[PDB]
Amino acid sequence: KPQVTILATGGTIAGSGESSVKSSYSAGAVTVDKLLAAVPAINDLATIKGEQISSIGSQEMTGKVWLKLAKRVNELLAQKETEAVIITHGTDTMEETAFFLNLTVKSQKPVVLVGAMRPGSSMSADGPMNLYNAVNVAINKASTNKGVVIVMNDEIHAAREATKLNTTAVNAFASPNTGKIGTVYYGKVEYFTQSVRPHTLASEFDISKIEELPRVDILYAHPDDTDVLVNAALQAGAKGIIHAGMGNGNPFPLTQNALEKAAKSGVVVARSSRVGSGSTTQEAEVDDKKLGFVATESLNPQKARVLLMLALTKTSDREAIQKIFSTY
Amino acid sequence: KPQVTILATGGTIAGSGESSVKSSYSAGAVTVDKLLAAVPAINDLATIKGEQISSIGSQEMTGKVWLKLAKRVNELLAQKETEAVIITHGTDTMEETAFFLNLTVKSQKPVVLVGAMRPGSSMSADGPMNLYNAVNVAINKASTNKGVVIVMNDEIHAAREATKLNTTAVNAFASPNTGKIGTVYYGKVEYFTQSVRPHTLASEFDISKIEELPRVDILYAHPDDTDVLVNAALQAGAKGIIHAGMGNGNPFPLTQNALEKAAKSGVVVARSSRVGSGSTTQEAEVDDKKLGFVATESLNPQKARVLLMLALTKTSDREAIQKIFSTY
Amino acid sequence: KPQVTILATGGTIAGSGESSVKSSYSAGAVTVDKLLAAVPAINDLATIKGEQISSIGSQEMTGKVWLKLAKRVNELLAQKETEAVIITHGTDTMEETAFFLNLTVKSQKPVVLVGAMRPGSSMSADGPMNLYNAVNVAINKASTNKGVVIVMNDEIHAAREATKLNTTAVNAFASPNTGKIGTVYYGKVEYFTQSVRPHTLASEFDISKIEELPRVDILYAHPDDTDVLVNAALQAGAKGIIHAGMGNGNPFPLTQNALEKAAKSGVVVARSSRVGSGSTTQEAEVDDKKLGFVATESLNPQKARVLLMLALTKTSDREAIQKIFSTY
Amino acid sequence: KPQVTILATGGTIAGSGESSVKSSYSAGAVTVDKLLAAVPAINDLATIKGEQISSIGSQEMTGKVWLKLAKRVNELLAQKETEAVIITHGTDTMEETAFFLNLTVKSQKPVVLVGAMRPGSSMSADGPMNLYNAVNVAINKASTNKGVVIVMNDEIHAAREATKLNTTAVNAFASPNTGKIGTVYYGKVEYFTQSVRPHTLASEFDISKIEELPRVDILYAHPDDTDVLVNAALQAGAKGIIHAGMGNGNPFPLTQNALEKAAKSGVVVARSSRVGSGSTTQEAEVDDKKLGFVATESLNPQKARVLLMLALTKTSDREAIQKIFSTY
Ligand SMILES: N[C@@H](CC(=O)O)C(=O)O
Ligand SMILES: N[C@@H](CC(=O)O)C(=O)O
Ligand SMILES: N[C@@H](CC(=O)O)C(=O)O
Ligand SMILES: N[C@@H](CC(=O)O)C(=O)O
Repeated sequence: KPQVTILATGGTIAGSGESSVKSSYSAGAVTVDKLLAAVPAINDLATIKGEQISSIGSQEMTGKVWLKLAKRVNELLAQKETEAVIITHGTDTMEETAFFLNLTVKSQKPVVLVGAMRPGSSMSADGPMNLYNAVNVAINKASTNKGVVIVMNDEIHAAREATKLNTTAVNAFASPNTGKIGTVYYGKVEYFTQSVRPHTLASEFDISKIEELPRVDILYAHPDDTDVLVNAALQAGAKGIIHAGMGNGNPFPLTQNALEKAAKSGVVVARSSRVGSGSTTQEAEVDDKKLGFVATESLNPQKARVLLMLALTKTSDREAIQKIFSTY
Repeated sequence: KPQVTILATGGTIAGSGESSVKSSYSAGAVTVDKLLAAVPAINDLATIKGEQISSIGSQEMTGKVWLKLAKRVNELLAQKETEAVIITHGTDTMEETAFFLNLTVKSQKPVVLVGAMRPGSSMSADGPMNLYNAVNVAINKASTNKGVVIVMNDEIHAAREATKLNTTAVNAFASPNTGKIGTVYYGKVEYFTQSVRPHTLASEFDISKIEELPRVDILYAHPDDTDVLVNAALQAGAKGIIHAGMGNGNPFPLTQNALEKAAKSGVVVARSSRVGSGSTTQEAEVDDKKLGFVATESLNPQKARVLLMLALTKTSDREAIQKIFSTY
Repeated sequence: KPQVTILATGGTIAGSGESSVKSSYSAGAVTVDKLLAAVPAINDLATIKGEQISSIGSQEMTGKVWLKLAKRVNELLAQKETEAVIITHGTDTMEETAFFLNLTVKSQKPVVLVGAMRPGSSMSADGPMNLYNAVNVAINKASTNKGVVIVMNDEIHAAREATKLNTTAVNAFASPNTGKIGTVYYGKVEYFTQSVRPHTLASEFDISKIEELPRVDILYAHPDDTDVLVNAALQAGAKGIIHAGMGNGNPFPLTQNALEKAAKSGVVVARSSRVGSGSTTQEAEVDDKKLGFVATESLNPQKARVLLMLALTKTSDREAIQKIFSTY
Repeated sequence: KPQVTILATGGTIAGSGESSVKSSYSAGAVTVDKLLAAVPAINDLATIKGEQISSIGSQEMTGKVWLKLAKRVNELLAQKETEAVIITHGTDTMEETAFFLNLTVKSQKPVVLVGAMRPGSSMSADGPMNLYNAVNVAINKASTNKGVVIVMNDEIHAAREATKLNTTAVNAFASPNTGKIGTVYYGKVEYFTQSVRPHTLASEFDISKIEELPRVDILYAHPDDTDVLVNAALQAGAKGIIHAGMGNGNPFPLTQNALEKAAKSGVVVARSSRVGSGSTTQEAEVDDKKLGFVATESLNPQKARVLLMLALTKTSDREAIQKIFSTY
């Protein structure tokens, strides 16, 4: 039987509420051991080792825990005996952790993130099936070299493309610019596409000696916008700013002016969008070259932040960072 | 023939680029008169009066223009001769303008917002058809008392529900929590649903004597989040803050602490979500009553901002504002 | 406590498989009584009476069972003590039964259909939450006069608009031409829109004296299509044919010829589409008036069949049936 | 400049209506030469040769034309000078043609299918931009070995996954089980994923010596279904039947009995679904091995028909055909 390690971080999958029919609960309340005992059929599939990396709601995730988790995954997958890793994780920021790992894990062995939109104490809790299916994906031969994936609601999503697109639904995960790469239905795994953007072994990023990640803020654009948040981010030592712009990455004028100043001072300014999907494109209404900005293209603000944080471990050059957004 | 007024504000619909096959352009470059001449068939449908309210990209919209526009629409619709108003507008913040008008226009006569994702100079420009269809919706008997609507890509969307969900696509408008209320296909108008949330005549808000709207900022949540933007918004005189939270409206703990302080100081803190769709609910992981926050429920951050701005014209009470978010 | 009757028909909600982690199962295997005992919290909400109408997979539904079910619902809702009815039903044809009831139930009291995409024996079975939520929708004051609704996956869908759009997903139900009318999240019910198309009390149809429904066949269009299936449907006594056409209701020429003959012989031919969404429109590429056909507009083939079956209980006139498709 | 051949077959892209503001038109009314002259900017990109293969609405497509087209594409791509082929085609059955070519074209050079939902005579006609973008995709270096693609509405869809999902919308194309593999925005081409199912050079099918394809019918399932259409298809010499079943490929019992007889007589019976998306799976409610049926898995009925037609050129064995549906 293949050997897999499950790394637990917390989340609603390890969550608990007082009533099976009320929505109120606490995430990251249940230990890995207790979680794995709820789904005994996984032991028929693999030899499982569990480990507790953290016990938090993913809304409390930090770069420190990301670094810890990436180093540990890399350690585990370097072992001959370990065929894959599964990470149990809150859904709120699962897309950030997955995207981070997709660019920092140096292996072609599967890494699967899995969560739940309902706590295990809930009626019709989704976690048990999601976990069963994640183990099936982790051990499947076709899961090699697919990059880091999210397995939720019978779907396999590529880390670069995945996002949580709804606040409460069990089907909240989507890949709005592509779609899922595969399915897993009562454990039966099928892939239909793969990412052609570089990941994992092909990624230039390496965090093995990094203790702290660069600071990157995200700003939310709107009419009658301001300059005070740009200024506050600068004052707090931001090395990069993601601007979640109106439509195709458009800023309000006051804000644009403040961002132009930030970019002159050596803070990388990257244009994304608040809309939800599509590319924040070059050569539309904003002259990025003149203003000193990067266009994030087909990402979203929160994943663009992760990519910019990694870019900043190597460079702050505008062109070099544009190339990184145009590659990964 | 019915008489309709077209109020122009600018946008890509009145936009212009150097090449029909390149994506670069300037919004709000074409006058209303020139715009109406591109689509002569509208004169077969109605007697059209055009009026220039502004000439800007909608990313430059301000409350001052919203107020000017709302007062002018109310004036026009009070006239016996005027059957409807159409507003030509940039797509980037069309949803904010429409939502604002939906709560401030005191008439049951149709108000239709229309724009274009491609400028009129482009190959396969969408503006002409969108405008033709908007005039048909404006004059349709079933359009009465539907509230303010957006007409884009052969669809009719309710202002409360509509959002721009894609950066570039002609089909970027959606109503992710409901769906379109009707269709318009080569001028043929059909409605299938209507909003059951109060709007227009049934709205408690009145801006007739308002010259400036309260300041409301929006913050974008993520892992390793900060308190400095909350603090900067407070220091700039924010009367309300929309927090675009992780998943179902969840803040990072440092940020939560700063928001709790903001709310004690008398600044209304309203929880929305960065995810895109769904309700930011009460009684999930965040104890809104204990912390002093409002849950925005089934809105998004930019529309929640508009509602909170209107609410703040008369109250900063947490419970009264919750009731407003739970009603409109 | 409000009194509600649950009418069980079978389906995967009342289904059973040998293993909680295998996809294989039998629908309609579990009695109503056993089903209701799996979700004891419903008794806190209402006084429940259960009844067994049938015990089948919805793929075995027949017009006979529809008639039985509609007469029984009408009987129950005529009682002063009965506040609503819930029907437990297979998901495969739930949209047909719901649409049928939406046009034959003569009450404004709620009628809620509910099912499950996973049997109750499955890990992470959806039925229990779906049922809990359906009871909440049934007793909610705002559910009056909404027409017949489907409650699945925390969503409330209008019967006219709902369809099963995926083979296996718990979120398989959608309303592709509108969207859901409301939500129900751990029992909390909210409506955002309502249908403006006539239903229930406003429907002209009455099945109280009908023992058998007219025969209507559905044909699937494609390139290199044939005339032999039209001819076979005619020979078997079809009173109507739904043609699920290519794109916007387009037939292949051989088939068109056979359909033209059918329509001359007095068999109503109604044009729908195989695509999934949108209106099958008048005055596009097919000259319906010349050929003797009806355009089904914004329905799908299977719901168009139900509507045509009901239309045929009153008339076979082409114009009158066009008007019915243009109204309901 | 790269040399490309444009093969015209007809469709709404080569369509014409009497009015730019009315929906009525005739497809396949405009010659290739006239079509290419509407979009002169394509001559800046490539050296274009046009060729008229047919002049029809795609609803009139036949296997004879498919064969003619496939042989001609293979001929053209065998030429050293020809870098790609673009096929202008009606949208109604573009997905069938693309899928067929995806299994029969023995080259890695790009083949792009393109159409339009509005005729060139219409206001805001989509054809010009779609064609411009198709030429850019055809000449892009990353388009090699992606298989046959559909380019519509700024999107690039894999032939195996694409379908027309709406009757009238310019954005009617989708890939509901995956999503688009790339984008093309004012000619700028980007790929994000690729199919991992075998196509083109890797396909086992060869039609070079085929003059006529096997007959395969499609049936549309519903409640109170019949056996007469199965019987009529058998009597007309069907070699295969696609059954568009209820939910996850479920037949009505009378129909099932007739299909079981068809399969005993040596006619291949393949189970698909009427629902629109998802896999019609093995080992759910239907025992395919016992009954003698194939499960079509993640296709739809019209594409399953194409695959079964190709399969039938060499085998009618149930297990061999299952393996084909489970591979391609
Ligand atoms: N707040 C939770 C939500 C979930 O897991 O569904 C988390 O992200 O940890
Ligand atoms: N920036 C433009 C975008 C558009 O109209 O499509 C505007 O909103 O004015
Ligand atoms: N075949 C089942 C499927 C389900 O209920 O999910 C039925 O419709 O009865
Ligand atoms: N009936 C037309 C529809 C279109 O091209 O849009 C065709 O498929 O040829």
